[PDB]
Amino acid sequence: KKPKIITIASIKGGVGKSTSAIILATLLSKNNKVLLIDMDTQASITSYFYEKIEKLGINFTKFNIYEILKENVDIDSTIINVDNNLDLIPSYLTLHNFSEDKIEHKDFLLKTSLGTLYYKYDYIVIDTNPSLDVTLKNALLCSDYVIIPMTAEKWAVESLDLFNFFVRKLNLFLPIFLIITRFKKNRTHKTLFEILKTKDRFLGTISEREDLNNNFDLNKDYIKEYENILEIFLKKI
Amino acid sequence: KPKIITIASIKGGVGKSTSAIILATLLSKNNKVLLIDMDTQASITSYFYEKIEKLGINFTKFNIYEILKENVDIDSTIINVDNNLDLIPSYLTLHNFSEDKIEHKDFLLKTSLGTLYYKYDYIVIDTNPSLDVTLKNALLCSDYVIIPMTAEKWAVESLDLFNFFVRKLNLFLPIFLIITRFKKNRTHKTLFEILKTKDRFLGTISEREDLNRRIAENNNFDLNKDYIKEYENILEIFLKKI
Ligand SMILES: Nc1ncnc2c1ncn2[C@@H]1O[C@H](COP(=O)(O)OP(=O)(O)NP(=O)(O)O)[C@@H](O)[C@H]1O
Ligand SMILES: Nc1ncnc2c1ncn2[C@@H]1O[C@H](COP(=O)(O)OP(=O)(O)NP(=O)(O)O)[C@@H](O)[C@H]1O
Ligand SMILES: [Li+]
Ligand SMILES: [Li+]
Repeated sequence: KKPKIITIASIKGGVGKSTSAIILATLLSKNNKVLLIDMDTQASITSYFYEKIEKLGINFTKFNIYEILKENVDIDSTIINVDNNLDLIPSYLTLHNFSEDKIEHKDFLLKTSLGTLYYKYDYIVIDTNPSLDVTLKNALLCSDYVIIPMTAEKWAVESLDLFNFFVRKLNLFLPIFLIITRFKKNRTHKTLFEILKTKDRFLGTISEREDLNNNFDLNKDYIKEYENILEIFLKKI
Repeated sequence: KPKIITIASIKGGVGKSTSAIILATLLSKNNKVLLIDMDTQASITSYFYEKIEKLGINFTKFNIYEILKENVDIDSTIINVDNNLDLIPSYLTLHNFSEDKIEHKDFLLKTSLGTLYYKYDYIVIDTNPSLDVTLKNALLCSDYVIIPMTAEKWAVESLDLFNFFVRKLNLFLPIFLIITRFKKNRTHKTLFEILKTKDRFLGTISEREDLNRRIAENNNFDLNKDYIKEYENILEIFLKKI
């Protein structure tokens, strides 16, 4: 009946933000039509699907998220059927210029463009830069929910507070959910789990697994962890 | 004067911080060196965090962001982390810098370094993988740029995009190139053949398991194994070219 738009965000890189975006989107696509938007200048998601993009002959140096934001192409012509029930808007390195571009109403470009999107998805999942920048603002201003992958490091609580402060400044009342990634059984992960596990939007934990880098998934032990996380998330919204 | 080197790249995970640490450490053998951690990831800061904690530094008040906000003086943020090596630490509040509205925002680090009493032979600045106002602050007071590159797709295009960004700054900074995480395969040969002809190419760093382990979490001292020799060759070629 309406698209549910989930931003995956984290101010620290290497916390499984992009990995969680791919796997949650893929799990959702089992019974839903899902759109991935790769708004990360690293373009991790895009290059995970690059072999598929190549076999289809997509010209993503012309049709990508940055050119949507610059209003040079329409969003309809950028969408790539990369997997079962899964579409992608690819990222491209020119996106690096977005932060310095001078544009009117720059914060609302993604929201405006999504208002001109003919195709209809059950879920839209947005990967973001590990930064509190105008790109994150574009994702947040059209989102319904946020999922933040966290690791049990020093400044983990402080980093979550800084993100909360950034969303407040946007005058937004977004449910913000928490995942603990790279989970190991030791004191450092117990302290963060003990803090996080009390919060109503804590979804669960992902264990550090070597087997989980552009190969298909086989529903192993780490996929089950994401499956439990997704089930809890769906019960809370 | 101090010679001021920015380490930059627009792809993350290319050994940017690792190269900043190891080059600053090598230089510190015969020089007084200042490391400035201007990366919101704070990789350099948390590589030295055990030393910082033993000294009891309150770097949530004295850090690179509070310098840029003109809330603390640069002299009081400096931490002696190793032999002949000083550090200005990064702290997570630096994330707000990109959204702060400030006059002459591009020149805050340059102005700040003009008020620095201490005198260094070399200053080495670690940066975010981003074409943002933070990167501009580093470039506008640097003498040289070192870019670590990997054999990824679009690496040439990414270098062309970086050079265009430096050019728009009305800057004529010598830009040097390192190929990092080098493995023996076709993809790395293609980039090597492209880069090795360029005039400020410095050489290559091989991907090594023991170098991952020493900085990954062990926060370990270096032992001058084969990858340290690779960095030593890169530094010597660099020093002969400036
Ligand atoms: N639970 C995990 N188990 C094993 N490896 C992991 C796990 N989470 C992340 N990684 C690895 O961590 C690295 C970083 O990927 P990832 O963290 O997903 O990027 P990111 O944090 O989202 N930053 P970005 O790529 O800009 O979106 C990759 O090598 C992943 O394979
Ligand atoms: N040559 C190498 N051999 C082995 N591991 C490496 C090598 N270069 C980098 N790494 C590892 O790659 C990871 C990230 O390296 P890093 O120096 O942070 O790149 P960077 O992302 O460009 N700099 P930064 O963003 O500030 O952390 C670390 O775990 C390093 O140990
Ligand atoms: Li398909
Ligand atoms: Li489809």
